[PDB]
Amino acid sequence: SVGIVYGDQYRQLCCSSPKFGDRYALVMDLINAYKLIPELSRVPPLQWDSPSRMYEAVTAFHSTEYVDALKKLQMLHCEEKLTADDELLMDSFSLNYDCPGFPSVFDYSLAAVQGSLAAASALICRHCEVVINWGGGWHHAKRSEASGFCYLNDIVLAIHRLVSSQTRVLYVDLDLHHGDGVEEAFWYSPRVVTFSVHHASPGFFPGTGTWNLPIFLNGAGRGRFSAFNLPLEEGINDLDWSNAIGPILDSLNIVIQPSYVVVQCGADCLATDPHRIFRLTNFYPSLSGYLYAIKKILSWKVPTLILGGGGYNFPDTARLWTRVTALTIEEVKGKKMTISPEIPEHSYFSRYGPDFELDIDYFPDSIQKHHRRILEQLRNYADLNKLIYDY
Ligand SMILES: O=C(/C=C/c1ccccc1Sc1ccc(Cl)cc1)NO
Ligand SMILES: [K+]
Ligand SMILES: [K+]
Ligand SMILES: [Zn+2]
Repeated sequence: SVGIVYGDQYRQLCCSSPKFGDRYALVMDLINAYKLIPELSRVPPLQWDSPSRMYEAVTAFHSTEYVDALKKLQMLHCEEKLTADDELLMDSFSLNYDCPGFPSVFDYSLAAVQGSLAAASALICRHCEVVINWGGGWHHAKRSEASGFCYLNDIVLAIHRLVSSQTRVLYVDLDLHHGDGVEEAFWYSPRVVTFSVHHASPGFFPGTGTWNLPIFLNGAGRGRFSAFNLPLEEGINDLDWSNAIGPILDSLNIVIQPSYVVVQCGADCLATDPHRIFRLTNFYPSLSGYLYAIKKILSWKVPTLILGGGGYNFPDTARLWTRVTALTIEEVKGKKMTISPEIPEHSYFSRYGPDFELDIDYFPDSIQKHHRRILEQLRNYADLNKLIYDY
C-alpha cells in the first residue's frame, strides 16, 4: 500500500511556521480535492512514551545541548519578554537570522521528525511499500545547528531508523539546494549513499555540493566515495535535468542495490518558484523532471520514503506534490489515476487563480564530464565496499 503521513494536530503544527504558513494544508487539501486520500493508508505521526524517550530519539543525531536550546527558544517566544545571554546561547546554535524563533518552533520542528520516523516504521514493518510525508524533508539541519529554516533533520533520523532495522539506504535529494545536512551526517557511513542534484554557484545557499585545480569531496573514512553530487547551472529544463540525473539514478541502484530509498522532493526547482533558478514543471503528457525521476525510482520496486522540502510557490508546490502522490499510487498499486486538468472545488480553490488548472503556468559538455566523474566515484565506491556488478 501507499502510506501518507497526516493528522489533525500534525496539520496544525506543520501550518504554524511563519515561513511555510499554510503550505502543508494546501498540499493535503488538493490531494483530498483530487480524491486521492481513500487510495492511501494514513500513517499517523509517531509519539513518545516520555520526554526521555523523545530526547533519546532526537539525540540519535542532534546534541542534547542543541535540543535543549531549541526547546528553550520556544518557551522564550511564548512570553513577550530575550536576554543577552539567551541571545548568545541561540547564536551559538545558529538559532537566529534565517532560523528565527517563534512560539511553536520546537513543536513544529519535532512534528516533521514524528512524521518521518513513523513513515520509516511503516516501511520497516512492510505495512507500506511507499510512504509520503509532505511535512518532512528538512535536509539542512546539522547536529548542533539550524540552517535554512531546517531546525531538526527528520531525514537523518528517519534514515537512521532504516539502517538500524546487510542494510543499505540510497538517499536522493531533488531539492534546488544541496542536501548538506544529510550528506554530512553520513559522511563516514558507506551504508547510506547520498545523492543530491542541485544548483550551486558562488554565493548561493548553502554553498556546498560542488568543487572544493579543486576537486569534489565525496566522504571520508570507510565512507569514502559514498556522497554523490551533481551541481547544475541555472535555467535547466525538464528534459536536460532528466537526462542529467536519469543514468546516475539507474547506476546507483544497480551497484548499491539499496534496501530502502529516501527521496527528498523539494519543489523549488519549479520554473514558477520565486527562486527562478531551474525551469522544471509538473507537466505529465515534455515530462516533469520530478515525475520522471520519481517514476524511475519507483520502477526499482524498493520500499521508498518520499519527503517534501523547499517550495515557496505554495499552490504550485501543491500542484506538483499532488501529481507526485497520484503517480506513486499508479506505480505502486498498478491502478490508473485520472486527474482532471482543472483544479476541483474545495477549501483553497481561490489560491489557484486565475486559471485554476493543475499544470503550472509556464511556457518552456558540463554534464558529460560530471557523468564520467560520477561513474568513476561509483566504481571507486564499489571497489572499496567489495560490491559485485557489471562494468
Ligand atoms: O529551500 C531551501 C532553503 C531555503 C532558504 C535558505 C536560506 C535563506 C532563505 C531560505 S527560504 C527562501 C529563500 C529564497 C526565496 Cl526566493 C524564497 C524562500 N532549501 O531546501
Ligand atoms: K538537492
Ligand atoms: K555516505
Ligand atoms: Zn530548497
